Amino acid sequence: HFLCGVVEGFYGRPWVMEQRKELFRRLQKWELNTYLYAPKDDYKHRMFWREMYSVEEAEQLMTLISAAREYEIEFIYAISPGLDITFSNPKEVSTLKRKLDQVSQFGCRSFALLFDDIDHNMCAADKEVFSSFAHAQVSITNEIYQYLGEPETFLFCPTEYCGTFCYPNVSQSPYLRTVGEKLLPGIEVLWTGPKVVSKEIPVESIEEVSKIIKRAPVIWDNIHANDYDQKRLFLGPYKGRSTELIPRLKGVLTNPNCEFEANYVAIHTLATWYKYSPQMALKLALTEWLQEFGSVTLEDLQLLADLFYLPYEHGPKGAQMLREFQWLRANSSVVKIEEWRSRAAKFEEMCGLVMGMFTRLSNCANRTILYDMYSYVWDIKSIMSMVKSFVQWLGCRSHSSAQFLIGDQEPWAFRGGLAGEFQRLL
Amino acid sequence: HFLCGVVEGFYGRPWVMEQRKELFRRLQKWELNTYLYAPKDDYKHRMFWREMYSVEEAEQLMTLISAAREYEIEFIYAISPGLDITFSNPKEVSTLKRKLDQVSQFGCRSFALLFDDIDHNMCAADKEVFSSFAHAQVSITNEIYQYLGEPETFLFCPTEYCGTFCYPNVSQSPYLRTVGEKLLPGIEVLWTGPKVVSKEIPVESIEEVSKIIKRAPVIWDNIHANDYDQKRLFLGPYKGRSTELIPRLKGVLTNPNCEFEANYVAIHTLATWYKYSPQMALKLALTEWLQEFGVPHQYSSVTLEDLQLLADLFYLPYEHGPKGAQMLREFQWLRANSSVIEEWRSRAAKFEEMCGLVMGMFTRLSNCANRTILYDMYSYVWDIKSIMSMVKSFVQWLGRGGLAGEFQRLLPIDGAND
Ligand SMILES: CCNC1=N[C@@H]2[C@@H](O)[C@H](O)[C@@H](CO)O[C@@H]2S1
Ligand SMILES: CCNC1=N[C@@H]2[C@@H](O)[C@H](O)[C@@H](CO)O[C@@H]2S1
Repeated sequence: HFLCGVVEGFYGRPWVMEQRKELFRRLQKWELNTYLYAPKDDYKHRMFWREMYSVEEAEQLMTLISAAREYEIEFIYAISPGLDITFSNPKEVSTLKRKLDQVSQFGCRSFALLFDDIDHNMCAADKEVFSSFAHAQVSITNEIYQYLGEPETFLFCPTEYCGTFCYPNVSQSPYLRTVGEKLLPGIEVLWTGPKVVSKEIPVESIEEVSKIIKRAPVIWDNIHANDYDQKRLFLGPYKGRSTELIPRLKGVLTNPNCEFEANYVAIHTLATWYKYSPQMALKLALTEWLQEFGSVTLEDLQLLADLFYLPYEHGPKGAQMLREFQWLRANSSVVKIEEWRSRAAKFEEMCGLVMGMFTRLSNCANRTILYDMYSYVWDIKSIMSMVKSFVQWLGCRSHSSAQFLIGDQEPWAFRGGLAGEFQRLL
Repeated sequence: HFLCGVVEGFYGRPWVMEQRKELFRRLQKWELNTYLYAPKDDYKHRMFWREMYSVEEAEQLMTLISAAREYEIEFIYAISPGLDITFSNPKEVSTLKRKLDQVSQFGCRSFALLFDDIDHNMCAADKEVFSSFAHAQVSITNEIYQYLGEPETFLFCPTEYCGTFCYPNVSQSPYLRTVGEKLLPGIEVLWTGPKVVSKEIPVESIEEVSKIIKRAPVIWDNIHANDYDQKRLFLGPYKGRSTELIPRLKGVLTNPNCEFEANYVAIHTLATWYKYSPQMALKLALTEWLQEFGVPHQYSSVTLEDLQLLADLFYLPYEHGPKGAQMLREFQWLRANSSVIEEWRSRAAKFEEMCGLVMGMFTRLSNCANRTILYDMYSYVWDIKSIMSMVKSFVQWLGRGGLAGEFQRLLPIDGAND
């Protein structure tokens, strides 16, 4: 079968169990089938990967694995040992089996070893036994694979997991060639595309990588991931991957926004795409999303998705406001002048729709959804309001010489903190 | 007695019940005495203030007020009806009493009516009855006060709640004079200082406002609030308020970061101030904070310097800590003098080793046992780490923000306070 669902694989606060049960429910309702457990900062998954689960942790984990079974969602337990594992020490290897055996006894049948986001060097001891980094990982991955009875689904995440991370390139990487040559045929290989966050995933790039890993890979997709930028959130549709990829791929697991409720559209459009027009998929997702709010209108949600769209694209309504603002600023010296004021008034009315969107979200019944998104919505509301004020100030300069900011300011007029001060020097 | 503690009075996701019980414990350990319940987006507190609590909610609220009693913390229930209340409609007024009675029967003896962050205009119906906005609030506040037997603590928050919000000024505000003249003497008045986020709260400004409201005010302090800017966090010490304020004030309730665990320093130093040097207070607070950054128990870490650095990168609304200002000055100097000789490269190396200390803080925080603490602060720390690593690479080279950011960089006031 083709694996399609969600990987919880992002940095930061992981989802809690009640949220994960809700995700299985949603995956089944939308006819997806797979969940990959890999939250980088759930401490026993990576930083303290050798440590057994406590009695209470084990009870939560089995209750969670049962919910996946109950909802016919395949539960894939990952582990990330690569920060400090000594690959050539056999108790290290046994500690890894012991760890996986424990989760086996919770009911888990599908597993993954992750070697992403780690140094490319080995310790001294390991360099004598293995001839390269690729040798050390597939050695232990094969040994683990077979040790657990050669299971239904086993995933392997390479260190060179996207186009740009391949040295020197994809076709000639001695790491990936070793992976394809020596990783056992029943083990799957994870791939994020040409980039960590791929704008597109062309099929020629998937033929290229497939040839050297001797397998169609499973896509770990970071199109909707937002752990790398506090200010960002991605409510746009799944986009940039042709449906012609489906037969050339072993699966697609989306790594979405850290805020659980913000991923309704991210997962809905992946579902629709698994059976394609991005705009039409978005309309279906936003329409269905609307009534989990009740007040908020569809037009409000259209605007909200367009302000928080995709990593390389704003939505149409967001791009327009930005163009109008750039045109207004550039042409502001003239304050024909009747066109400037006509488009300034229209621009201010669009800012009002961002204000009113925020107001109605703030009154909605689903407080869970509101809390996941509150900071993002207040962020864009307050910047739009200062932008509206700036346009009004530009229009008033034919009858005033006052500075835009007069006098002493509250701290929010100057945005970003110390991080912001560093960025502006770049 | 003089009230000193915390108001949970910020916008966005409010604290949950297990977090608030933990807050009472800390307030008691540090000899503070008061908690004011006022989360702006707890829907039954403001947006849907008329609605009664369900039985599941009533059981959580009753369990929570019991903890406040158990921990000798006075529990003050606030409610914010001012967005859409019709003051002259007695059905509105009965619903307000019916709401407070319900919470009274949960064990609550102290209450507050908040009229902050609302329009200054009234509906047509109410302009018939009341001669001004201030009259309508004082009328219903007085009515609520007496209806519940004139309780020990009752607080009233004006709409003109800070110097700059007073029209035209503090001493001549028609709104505040009606409040001082007509609000019953046993009701307390909330005030945030000259500004919403006051850098200082001078003594003369408290004299000025006290004269016109006829009573010493309770300071609602937003020095550590961080709901107004996604990117900001304030781990610095309580600062800018002389202890000479204490005899002139009815109390001090601090409105701190939304991130529960980030307010150790904010509340620890308020406690220290209540019994003063901001830097000595910070050292005591960070020292004690260090002992809840454990290492997980292993069966098969954060230093004090790490925490000093973290607080100095996320310090106070109007000043960065010393170590952050230092790195920021050095970086500007390196960029400015980059047109180039051994001085440059000598200070560039020292700058990237300071960058290394940011990374090393983040790495050790990541390994700490208290995952609650890490999660509350992760995106702030993730952010500064990855930007410093890009700054470090940029310094070597010489040898984002979303749609909001794109709009921000087009404004001329971008970086204007740098
Ligand atoms: C399958 C490749 N492994 C990867 N580990 C990181 C993830 O944990 C992040 O969530 C993602 C986006 O910020 O960037 C990479 S991708
Ligand atoms: C007692 C004055 N009322 C106020 N309501 C707002 C608070 O809810 C915010 O959290 C604070 C920081 O943004 O600024 C004002 S202060």
